[PDB]
Amino acid sequence: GARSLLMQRLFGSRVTEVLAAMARLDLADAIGDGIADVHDLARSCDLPADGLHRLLRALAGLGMCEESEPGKFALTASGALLRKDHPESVYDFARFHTAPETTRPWTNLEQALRTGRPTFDEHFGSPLYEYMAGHPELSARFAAAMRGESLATADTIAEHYDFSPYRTVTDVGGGDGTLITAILRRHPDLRGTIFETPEIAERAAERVRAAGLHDRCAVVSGDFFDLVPGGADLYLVKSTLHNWDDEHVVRILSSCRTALADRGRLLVIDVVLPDRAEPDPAELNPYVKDLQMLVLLGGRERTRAHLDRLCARAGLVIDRVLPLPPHVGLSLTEVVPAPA
Amino acid sequence: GARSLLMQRLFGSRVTEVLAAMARLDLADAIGDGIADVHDLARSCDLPADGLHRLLRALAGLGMCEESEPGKFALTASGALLRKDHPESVYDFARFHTAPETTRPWTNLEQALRTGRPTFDEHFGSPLYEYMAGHPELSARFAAAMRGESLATADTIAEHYDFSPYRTVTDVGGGDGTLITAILRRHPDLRGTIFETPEIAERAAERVRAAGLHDRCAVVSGDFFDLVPGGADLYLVKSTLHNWDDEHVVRILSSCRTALADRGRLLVIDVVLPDRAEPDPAELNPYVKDLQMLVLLGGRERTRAHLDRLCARAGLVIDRVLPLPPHVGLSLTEVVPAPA
Ligand SMILES: Nc1ncnc2c1ncn2[C@@H]1O[C@H](CSCC[C@H](N)C(=O)O)[C@@H](O)[C@H]1O
Ligand SMILES: Nc1ncnc2c1ncn2[C@@H]1O[C@H](CSCC[C@H](N)C(=O)O)[C@@H](O)[C@H]1O
Repeated sequence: GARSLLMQRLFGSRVTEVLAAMARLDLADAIGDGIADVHDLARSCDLPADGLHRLLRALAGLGMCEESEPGKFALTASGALLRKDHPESVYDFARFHTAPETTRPWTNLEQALRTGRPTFDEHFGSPLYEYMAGHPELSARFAAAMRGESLATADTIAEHYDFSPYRTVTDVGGGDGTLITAILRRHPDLRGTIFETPEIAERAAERVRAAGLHDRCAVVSGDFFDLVPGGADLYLVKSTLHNWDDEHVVRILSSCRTALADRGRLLVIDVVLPDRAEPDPAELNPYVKDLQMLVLLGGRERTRAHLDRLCARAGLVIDRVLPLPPHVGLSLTEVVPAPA
Repeated sequence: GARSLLMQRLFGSRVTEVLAAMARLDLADAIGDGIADVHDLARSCDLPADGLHRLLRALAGLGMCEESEPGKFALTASGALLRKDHPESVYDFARFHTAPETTRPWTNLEQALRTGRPTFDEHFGSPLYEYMAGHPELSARFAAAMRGESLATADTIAEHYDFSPYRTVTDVGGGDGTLITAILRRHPDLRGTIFETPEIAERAAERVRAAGLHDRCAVVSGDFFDLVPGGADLYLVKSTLHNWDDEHVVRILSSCRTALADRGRLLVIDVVLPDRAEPDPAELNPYVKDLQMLVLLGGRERTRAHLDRLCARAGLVIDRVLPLPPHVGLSLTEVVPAPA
């Protein structure tokens, strides 16, 4: 009901703290595939039996564990995803989004709404990507966090978009190559390029080699404000434009239009907000993502009209917006050069 | 699904921050019964139009508002409950549970689980009730917060428990008298007493007079560690025992047994945890309540077996546990003196 929903929302931060503790204490990996005794687990994470038992009971109450017998715990499917070693692990995603770096800025949300610029810079002393360039461990966590988030998109995009017409695809800000890898796996003849910062490009190059795609997927580093590597039939930009304000987005789309030339297409893979806000079944709430982009980066999520206008300016026109399965929350916006 | 549920939980703290902003900026009261333009609302709370629009869109995405047309907002039933002036308002509940006093202790959850004692004392310099005795404004907020929480119980208890056999009912730690008022309203011949701290007793006395129950509801102040006023047929103790550790609970139940004498009954109105933890449909998660009691007070929620043992010790026996409608989350534990 109306009261239950409100009460749920209000206790959200306490629920997050319970999940944060599970992740920080690596309890998912400690439990693993079996039934674990709380007394055995207590001598793994430096908590006493009583304290750990109360935390595990909360995690069972939140659908992350099962208490088969008093003091005996197994993971649910949800709990399994917080294992470091799970094939679709969101452990790094969980650690990143519960780290002081991503949560402290939210304590100052009203200031971000008042100033219209991020509170991250005030707390940590530089813009997020400048900061991560100086903190390799956070940069590594971020790369693995974005891999975890992008799995839902990577596992669905090729069944919702026809990649067969293209010889070459370049992923602009393509992270560790999670998205392009998934596309290349389904198209053996297709050639890929990941365009990233020098720091993340190191991660992508290792991922491409480890995945055995080095023969037909290359990695190139630079600044998408400077240029996007030319020559490709298709360009992807996923979860990238929402990191930047309108003028910075135009500059990225400007670099993209130069690379598109005559027979180049751009696929913007991002939240497409409705003109009228309403509840959304996406695994991550798109309006919470919007405010995340504000406090961390001074970015935002955008409507089709808002993006259509930013395209228009870049000498680009939104051709067509294609949906993904509703749990994903992202859409595929096809962008081509404007008649002019 | 399993991934969607986990993603939901992880973004809980950001959802809480969105609701906290709505409450702090009094946006619910600003919107009220009508459709409000974001530009008009912007000149009420010292946020610019763009910033406020993004917050309201998030609140619409979380089911608190409706965006009927771009920039035009009305409350949902859920949003209406954050109005100060709503007859079943949880505004004070929302402000209390998003205040630094109740949230900062959660940043140190692991320490509370390790030490087994509250982190509130470390942050704010004294036990919670000692602190609130020195902070009248927080004490007032707390009284109104507990009223908001107790509405679900107050509105159902008399239809799930027969109060007709009793001439007199005493509410031990009865807050502002929300629970006893609801019971007395349905039993015109019934006489009530609220037993509270001197500070909260002032609130209860005013509430009883305002409600026109002064003729058959009295307020008496003291310390339930010292005694509980005698002479009553029935004693209630709601959301009180969970505030205290096992030995402090025994001392409260000891005071209760003295007051019960020969023909006295005790009704413990509290979460009754299952032996095996599992998901719960209650408006407030009982395991999150358990950890709230730890970090704030060094208290806990308890199973029937755990309470049965604390009763046994107090010279009391749990007679019978009666359920409330599932959204409430509390049960009615009938406690009588032990044969001995
Ligand atoms: N100036 C710049 N030039 C190129 N890449 C940049 C950049 N500033 C940020 N980036 C990259 O932009 C990415 C945005 S995060 C999205 C990563 C990936 N597309 C995914 O969806 O999982 C980061 O990996 C970051 O390294
Ligand atoms: N030593 C003490 N003696 C009496 N009351 C006390 C006390 N310590 C705390 N309390 C009271 O115990 C109450 C617990 S909160 C629960 C209030 C009410 N029964 C409800 O459910 O809404 C507070 O109102 C607080 O003032």
